[PDB]
Amino acid sequence: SPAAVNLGTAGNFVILAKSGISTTGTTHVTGDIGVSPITATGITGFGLTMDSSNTFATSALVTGKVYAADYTPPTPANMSTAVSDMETAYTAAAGVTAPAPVVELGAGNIGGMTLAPGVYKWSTGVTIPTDVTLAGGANDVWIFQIAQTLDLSNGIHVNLSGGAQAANIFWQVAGQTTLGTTSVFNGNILDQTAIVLNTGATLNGRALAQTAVTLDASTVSAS
Repeated sequence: SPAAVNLGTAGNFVILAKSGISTTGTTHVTGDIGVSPITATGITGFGLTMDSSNTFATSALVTGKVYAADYTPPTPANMSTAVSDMETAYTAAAGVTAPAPVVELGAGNIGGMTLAPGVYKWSTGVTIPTDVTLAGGANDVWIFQIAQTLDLSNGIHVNLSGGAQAANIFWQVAGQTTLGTTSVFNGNILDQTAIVLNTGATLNGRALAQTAVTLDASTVSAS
């Protein structure tokens, strides 16, 4: 098994973004969310209410807390550190060289495959047009290194089997990750750009984007 990627304090968020978090429709998030260095005007659709400390906000849509760069200390500093830790984790995940990888598997199409724990690397994008299964134990790790986009097709699932846990799966994606309508994704998405959830998509994991995260009637949870 690979060693788990260190998310640092970005591991305290189920959605972390640099340029925005937007929602429409019947969304349900469990966990904390935040943006930095942008202000909370970049968090749209959530009907935010500040705590009296102004260190966080709450939303009916979020079982947890909402943070932004323009909140009261120590939130700005904490958010800058979470974003730095995300950027550090992205670069580390992209840089893992042991165990030695499986490279260009399926020419990027992992549909129908069962993948053991390991490091998987592509020069292409990755597409999941039929279910993929990640099969392994409670503490087994997967690290996916994707030089282009990641796409989960409508209605498709990233299945976990054998004790595999979403928390121990890491998707490093240089292009956009797009989760199709009514899809179900497992793992942490370290995106250089955007993470997009189309209508009804479910993410079990974390959406850690260096641009934006968009939700459409989506469920996001790390628990």
